Amino acid sequence: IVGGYTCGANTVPYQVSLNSGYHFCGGSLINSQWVVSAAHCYKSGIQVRLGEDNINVVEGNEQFISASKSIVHPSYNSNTLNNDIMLIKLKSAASLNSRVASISLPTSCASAGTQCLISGWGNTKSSGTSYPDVLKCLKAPILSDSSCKSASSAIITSNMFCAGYLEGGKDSCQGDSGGPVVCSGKLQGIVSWGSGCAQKNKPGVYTKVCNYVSWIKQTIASN
Ligand SMILES: [Ca+2]
Repeated sequence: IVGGYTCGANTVPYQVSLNSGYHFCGGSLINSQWVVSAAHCYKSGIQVRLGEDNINVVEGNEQFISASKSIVHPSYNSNTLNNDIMLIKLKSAASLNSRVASISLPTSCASAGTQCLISGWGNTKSSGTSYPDVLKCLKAPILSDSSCKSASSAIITSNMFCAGYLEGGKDSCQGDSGGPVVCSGKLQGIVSWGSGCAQKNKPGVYTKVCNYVSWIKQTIASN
């Protein structure tokens, strides 16, 4: 997260860290046994880390659970990142408490102007590299599609939405991928991609979760 703030230990209880020997992506707990993340975050042998704040210090509220099954969206396109969403089932149910809670799926899509909360342990520099050990937060509004499309050299589909700032300085970044974008108490997006980080004329692009609720519910009910 670039231009954000320190969230506060466990203030984003649904936020998870995907670990394969180190943190590589974020995710969201949607129920005691399932996590939603980005398909481009797929990796073999994933361990999900819950109740985390500082990812390099055992603080006392963590739960480390290995994935039993990973399900990348059937139509994921690695060249355009269309349908960049993936489901991960945990080997055992997470223990839900005040520091580990699930986030609700949307009943309808959110509109431009709506403020959302984006979080992650990604790079905090638009230029250079600096990875935080504690969770960073950023409040950002959903923008009209044209806001991202105007200066984009890549395809932006109806399965993606634009969020962030046009004058740069604030944005999600590498390492934040797969993380949540929560608006009005609902998981509306997944950190997917962008052109650099916090660059002018180029806000972030996120997977539009509201388009995948049916697939998510059917898959969870059948696995
Ligand atoms: Ca920790």
